[PDB]
Amino acid sequence: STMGQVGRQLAIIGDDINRRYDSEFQTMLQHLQPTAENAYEYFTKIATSLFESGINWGRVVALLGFGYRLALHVYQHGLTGFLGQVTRFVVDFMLHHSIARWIAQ
Amino acid sequence: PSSTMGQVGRQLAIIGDDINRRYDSEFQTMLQHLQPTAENAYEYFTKIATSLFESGINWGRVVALLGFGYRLALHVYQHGLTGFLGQVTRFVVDFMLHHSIARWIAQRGGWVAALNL
Repeated sequence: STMGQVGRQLAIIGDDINRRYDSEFQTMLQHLQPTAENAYEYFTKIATSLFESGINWGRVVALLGFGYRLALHVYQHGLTGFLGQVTRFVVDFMLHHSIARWIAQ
Repeated sequence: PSSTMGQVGRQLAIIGDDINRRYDSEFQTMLQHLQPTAENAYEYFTKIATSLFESGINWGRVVALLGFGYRLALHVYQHGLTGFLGQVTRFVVDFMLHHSIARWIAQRGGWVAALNL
């Protein structure tokens, strides 16, 4: 349609902005190393400094893009950690279960 | 510590200023080809947003829509403001030109006398 070309352009635009700065968010997160606790403190402290020097559309989208990469990094970080936390518990609890079973006899 | 946090805010400023200007030429062309207006504005954005997300949704497609909607809002804004400013100045100019003629007519002795002669 007359507006359909805009929808196709926004798709191309959106797909180019989607995965362009992936490498440059990668480096900022790997040089902070955050966690579910200290993720909130980090973003609020950066957003103040980023906007203390100026505010516009891109500085806002760059900040929200960082927070989305930060959120993905922090919560993927704990999902695999809880896998390592549950499987560790069953293995440790089991191992002590087999020992407690043979000592009582 | 605040060491990394000064640099990431300095990096986000460059990153943020790059996405302002990189796609900036690309939006102004789409607004040139819609030519939207106060009444048909929201309808355009709502119907484009549906079509844009009918084919897929992700982070980039969302910020691209909001970036377009903010530029769309400014474009209708900037145009309507100067349009109203242009109409205000036309009214005062018409009033003052009307007022000076009504004065000149009175200086010649009324409308029947000025126009009749």
